[PDB]
Amino acid sequence: GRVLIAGATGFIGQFVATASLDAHRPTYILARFKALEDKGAIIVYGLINEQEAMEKILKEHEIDIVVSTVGGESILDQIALVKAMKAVGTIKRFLPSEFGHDVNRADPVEPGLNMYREKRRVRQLVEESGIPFTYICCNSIASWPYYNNIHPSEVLPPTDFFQIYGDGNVKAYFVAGTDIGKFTMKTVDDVRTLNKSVHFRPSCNCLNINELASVWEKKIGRTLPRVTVTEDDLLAAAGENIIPQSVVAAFTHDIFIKGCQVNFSIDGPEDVEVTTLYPEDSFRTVEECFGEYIVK
Ligand SMILES: NC(=O)c1ccc[n+]([C@@H]2O[C@H](COP(=O)([O-])OP(=O)(O)OC[C@H]3O[C@@H](n4cnc5c(N)ncnc54)[C@H](OP(=O)(O)O)[C@@H]3O)[C@@H](O)[C@H]2O)c1
Ligand SMILES: Oc1cc(O)c2c(c1)O[C@H](c1ccc(O)c(O)c1)[C@@H](O)C2
Repeated sequence: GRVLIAGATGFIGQFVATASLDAHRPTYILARFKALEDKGAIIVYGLINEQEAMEKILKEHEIDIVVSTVGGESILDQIALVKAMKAVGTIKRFLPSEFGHDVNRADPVEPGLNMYREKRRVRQLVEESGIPFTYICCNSIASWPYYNNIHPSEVLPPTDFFQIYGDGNVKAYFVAGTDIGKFTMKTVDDVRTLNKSVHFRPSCNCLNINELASVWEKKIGRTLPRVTVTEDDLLAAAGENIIPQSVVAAFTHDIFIKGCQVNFSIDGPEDVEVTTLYPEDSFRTVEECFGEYIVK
């Protein structure tokens, strides 16, 4: 079961590539590294928007599983990759660059809406093309959710005051990067994830923004002022159409005002949830992730 990962030097990719190697899977990583190579990765060169070159790669390296983690500005570059997988005809599982919310249920404002249009466009190509697929809807990476930052976990949470979105009482789910990686790779050849959406709903990590603030306060041993950032504030940031800041603002609204991660049931047959798939296999808690920062 050989795995090809596009986007392995990206923020999500690094965790997915590291996890794959840790699980002892043959892992090829597409290059436009050192740590990944020292752990066993085989680097192969190409871009996912070049159909004929991807066909060559999938054929030559006998690739079984393809995982794409390209960024929000490269979503449509996956069109060529899909056409290439359809042509070689041998792919056992494709995971497109999802790694967030359920794009078919959520309804963020613009310019968030348009990234989801692109993601839905890929999904429909995947399915009409007959590629077997798994969609990873892993909710929010465990960070302080800054309203205009695409990689928020790369920044330390606040040490002056908290900007609390709305009432600060809408739940979201937070998952460590290492857990996104680990559980993503368990799904790629699981019979139960074939042609499914996989939702990450770790119940201990279901927290609102106020609760998150208190977890950080308890780490810093000190309280901060809390101020309100309103729905209008966020929609005005979204309305500015500055890419990718306004996109993240759209998503923050969807998450912490409209409650998109938690407002639907996963009880239907096309939806599965990670903790029920992989029981007695604990997620890292937000307390524990925030502990990581407290080593600055
Ligand atoms: N839920 C969350 O908290 C969360 C947060 C972050 C992102 N996400 C989602 O995760 C997914 C990954 O985003 P990201 O932020 O990790 O992206 P990123 O950090 O921008 O990394 C994207 C990776 O894809 C590569 N790539 C882009 N175009 C390529 C192409 N045409 N050919 C081959 N490789 C290419 C890039 O390599 P180069 O550097 O060489 O261009 C880079 O390594 C996105 O769909 C995003 O919506 C979710
Ligand atoms: O569905 C989602 C949910 C999220 O929380 C996020 C998503 C997508 O993607 C966002 C994003 C937007 C533009 C980008 O270029 C990118 O790499 C990531 C990310 O910052 C946070």
